Amino acid sequence: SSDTPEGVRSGAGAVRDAGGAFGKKEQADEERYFRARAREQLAALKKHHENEISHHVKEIERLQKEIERHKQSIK
Amino acid sequence: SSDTPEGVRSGAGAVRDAGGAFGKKEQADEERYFRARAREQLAALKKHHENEISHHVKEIERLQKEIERHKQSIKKLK
Repeated sequence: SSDTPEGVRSGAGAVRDAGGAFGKKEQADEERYFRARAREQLAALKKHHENEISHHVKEIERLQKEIERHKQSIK
Repeated sequence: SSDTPEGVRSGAGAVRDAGGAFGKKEQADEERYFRARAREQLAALKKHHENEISHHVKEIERLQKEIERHKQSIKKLK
């Protein structure tokens, strides 16, 4: 009874709207993934938080070389 | 006419006071020539060495402030 506007139809994202045993098979499945990516990315925050100083560091060295050029021009 | 005191005689500076074709051809030739001499006398006026040192530093100061910014960024991140 779906090929008619009078016959009722369903929405998008209604499986988790019921609250059955597929809505809790999916609410828990998402926590068993996005809890273990939360410590792949909590461990690599030691490195890249030092790398953003290393990039800044890189820039600093570059700018000091330019200064050096100007200082030699003056000389 | 001119071979007597009575007749009309021409003085000095009579091509510009007429304001014709030769009077306009003379004003645009004194300007298009002394425009290039405001180029060569201004380009060689930038060759003062004391200005280049001063400019060796303004730049240096600017760069040192950038470095200061980065150093503060690091301090924070650490």
